[PDB]
Amino acid sequence: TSELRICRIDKESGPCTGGEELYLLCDKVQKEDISVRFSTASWEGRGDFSQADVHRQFAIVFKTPPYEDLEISEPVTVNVQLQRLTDGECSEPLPFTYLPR
Amino acid sequence: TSELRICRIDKESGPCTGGEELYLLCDKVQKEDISVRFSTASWEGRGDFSQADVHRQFAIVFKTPPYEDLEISEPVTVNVQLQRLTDGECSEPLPFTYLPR
Repeated sequence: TSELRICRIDKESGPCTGGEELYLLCDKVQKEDISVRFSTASWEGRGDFSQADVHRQFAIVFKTPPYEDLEISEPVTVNVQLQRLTDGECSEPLPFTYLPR
Repeated sequence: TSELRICRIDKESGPCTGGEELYLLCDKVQKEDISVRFSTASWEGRGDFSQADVHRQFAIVFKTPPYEDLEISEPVTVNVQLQRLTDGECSEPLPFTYLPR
């Protein structure tokens, strides 16, 4: 009920030793009333996090634009950043590298 | 200004041919006033997405609990899901596999 839904998890595997920090996207949840359950029919484990570790982030889904040179033989890491249409204000850049076919 | 900030991008590389669907987490943005800029000092490209492709997701950061058996020799993909403390209501499970040291 109240629809608990996990949209995604950054990783899909990790050391069985645990302790690996991850993050998951999901629908609305009560930070003062929510936990992450790792489990099997016979075992159960809980992800470790505080209320502060629960954020209300915005997310954008989009397809990457093709690169100017499709014949690059070397990886080319360019910049990616948010830009406001109205004033052309940008955010700090983040990297993303293009690979050759 | 108005602090445009990209928190993360699911991938950090992809084909130079583009067209690869990705997603980025970021602070508040005006879906009717925002764009993604791919660039270099001499080139500029724009991520393709509609207003609908802009979501207001919640995200949880946490460390994975260690697995019951640290001596597993085979990968063990268990279940991960949200669980409400109060009523123990769970969300659909999503997989995550543990690997051996």
